[PDB]
Amino acid sequence: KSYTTPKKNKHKRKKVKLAVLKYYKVDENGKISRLRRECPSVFMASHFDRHYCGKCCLTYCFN
RNA sequence: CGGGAAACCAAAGUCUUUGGGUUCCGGGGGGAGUAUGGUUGCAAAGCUGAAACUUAAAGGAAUUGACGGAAGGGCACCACCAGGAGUGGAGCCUGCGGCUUAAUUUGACUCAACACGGGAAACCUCACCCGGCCCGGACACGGACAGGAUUGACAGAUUGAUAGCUCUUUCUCGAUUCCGUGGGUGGUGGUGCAUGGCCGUUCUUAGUUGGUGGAGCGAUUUGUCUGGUUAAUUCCGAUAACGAACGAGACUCUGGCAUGCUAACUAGUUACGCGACCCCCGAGCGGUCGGCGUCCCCCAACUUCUUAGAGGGACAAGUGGCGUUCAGCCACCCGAGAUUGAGCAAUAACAGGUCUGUGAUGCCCUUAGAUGUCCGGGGCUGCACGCGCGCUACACUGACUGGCUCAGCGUGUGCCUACCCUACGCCGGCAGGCGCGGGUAACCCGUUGAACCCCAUUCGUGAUGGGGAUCGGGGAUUGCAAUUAUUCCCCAUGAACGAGGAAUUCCCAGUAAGUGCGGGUCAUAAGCUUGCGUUGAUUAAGUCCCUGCCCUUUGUACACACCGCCCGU
Repeated sequence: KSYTTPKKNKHKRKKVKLAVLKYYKVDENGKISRLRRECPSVFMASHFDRHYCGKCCLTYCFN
């Protein structure tokens, strides 16, 4: 069992959508512009070099 | 008569209902019959004789226990005698302390610990030491709750691991998350000296209470005994006790044997029909005979063996001795001659073990840098040592090799869960492997065709081939992982040990003792333990000599009770 004081941390990588962050662009009515790669089926954009989803979980790794 | 604390007393009586006359003398215990003073004494010493201080009890009689190197009866191989096999001595496997280590986790200490916690731990179990995830933190009190919290997932460094642990941030369950206060659920964390329950032991002997009655003021006592008798406070008796309950015994299971009974293709059948099949396989030309490793349907005969239901049977009954001639004992034809072995088990207890079996639990510890849980690798097994249960031998009644033939309890597959028992054919020396055909079982394993033992060869008193430790190389198995070698096989090294000091345990009949086989632990499996069967004695029919036990009589300055108390430089 874990008996020792030194772990140096243990916490959650807290996530927020409370911040101001645009996922599409502010265009005229009837036309929406996508800043990053997002699918109709909606979060597949590059993280830093890979793609992964929450509702689909299809890992893109060479495109 | 009557006194007295009572043991006792014709005085220790005539004592609160006290007064016959008179002498000496004591006021809690110790310091003390000490110091000093007086006095007698040849000397030893005698007579008279304080206080300071210290202490809560000293002290008498009886009552129950405990105890006795105290007597009287009696029982027990956790006792001895007569013996047998053993331990201690040597190799080793497991438990203990000490040493050691991050940790080598802990309980247990004469029987009543030390092969015990089914404690044979690779992980797991793991409670120990080194690291890493999680909140399975109920609910409510306030916030965060609309650019709306908070899930989590490979980026790449990092970590040990491809734990988005983190760093880093991109995705969602979206108000079930998230932060402080309140309540800790949780815990193999501490106290078995707070407990429950369950066990062990005192204690495997025969002992234990109360109702009414009698005695003592009383604690207590009698009933529970003078005596004989039995395994037994089991009886007959005796009797200021009577009538009853517990323990014993009685009861349950087990072994015996019942040529009688209802029964059996999942048992025997086995006797038979010889309904067939086979070998001249032999006396036998041959049949009948002997055999079958065989083959049958039930329209054979049943139940001796196989199984298990009711039965049945043994009860000091028959006879003879011994006895207060009651309880009973000894011997003998009969036959299971009352006799197999256990289970069960009272009164009062122990600061006997267990909080490490439990959602059984009080209190304390702790609860997020967790004493909760999960994961990784280790450790519980480490070596100058001493210990306690055990297997192996030290050999010739033996070992190596071949033939030979016989057993009984059980056990065995899909369960909240992961693998059972194994015939039979081939491959492989073997350890093992591959198709496979049975079993949830009187069905196939398995007619369980086990071992020492029975009959032959080799070895030749020699550390020899007895012995099988240690070490190297190899070959397979179960598993997420075998290295500090899980097991098993093969070659090979071939040590300690020449029957074991002081001590000490177990046993009296299919018991000791030898050999083998099941169950348990068990994915891998026993040198351990719980059971089964086979081979089969010598030495006893007794005593208190030792360690101990029950009852009675006596003794005590003991009462957490001889592991007691207690005396002086």
